[PDB]
Amino acid sequence: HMTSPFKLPDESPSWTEWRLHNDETQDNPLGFKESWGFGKVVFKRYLRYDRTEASLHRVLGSWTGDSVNYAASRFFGFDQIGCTYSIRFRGVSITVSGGSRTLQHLCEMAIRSKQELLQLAP
Amino acid sequence: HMTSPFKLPDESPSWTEWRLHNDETQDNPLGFKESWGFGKVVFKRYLRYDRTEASLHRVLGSWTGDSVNYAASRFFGFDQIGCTYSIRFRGVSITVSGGSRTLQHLCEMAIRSKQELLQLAP
RNA sequence: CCGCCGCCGCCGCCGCCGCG
RNA sequence: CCGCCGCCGCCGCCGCCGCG
Repeated sequence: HMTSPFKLPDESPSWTEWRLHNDETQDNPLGFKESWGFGKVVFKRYLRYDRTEASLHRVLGSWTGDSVNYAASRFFGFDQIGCTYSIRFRGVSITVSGGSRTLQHLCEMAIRSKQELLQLAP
Repeated sequence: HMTSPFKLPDESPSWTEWRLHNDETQDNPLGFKESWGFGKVVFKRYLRYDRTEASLHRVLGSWTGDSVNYAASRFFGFDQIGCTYSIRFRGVSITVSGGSRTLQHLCEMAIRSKQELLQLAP
């Protein structure tokens, strides 16, 4: 059991939920997808998000610089490894990537990117 | 001559400039690299940037939503095409990508990303 | 970390596929 | 646009290469 960078569990919808949602509403998805990759290993989350302030606060807590550092440092060696954060919401994907020496900075840009994309004007 | 999305010309350093700069100083590069891709076509810029407010203002002008739309629309067909903005500065790369229907939104996230990365704390 | 070359592994986008 | 499958083309990151 690899140690995840995430602090909240996955919330991917079932096929039937997604169909039901589709019938009743995408610029109004159930939520967004995000991932963190360290070398060859990728951890992924689908998280529900409804464009409210409470919901934004909840999903911004899915990972921290500390949680990312803990998970990522399991994979660090003599060489630097590639680290990548990606997020997709409403047709737009943002990826923030670089080497493990730069991880703190990557996390700073990743969290700013997530915040901006989740708040992008309707 | 394809029409560029950029409003400022490329400023890539020569091999000798870069060596000279290296001898006299990277978290202090000569500048940053950015690119816009529409389907198979990629336009690139190296731009000098010295972490001042005047310099930030100058390089934020290298493209606009209008200039991107003009260049990109040359390539639009019945299907949507993939559009991608990338920027690299001080070891961190950000890419903002999606389909041509979402281009306006891509440009909004791209310009916010560029601003944040170019201002990321020393 | 200026440009280019190819080689490795991973990732993202677009379009398509055919399953659940 | 939930998950998965492969197919297309482009892109980004890490490491390596060998030129300028």
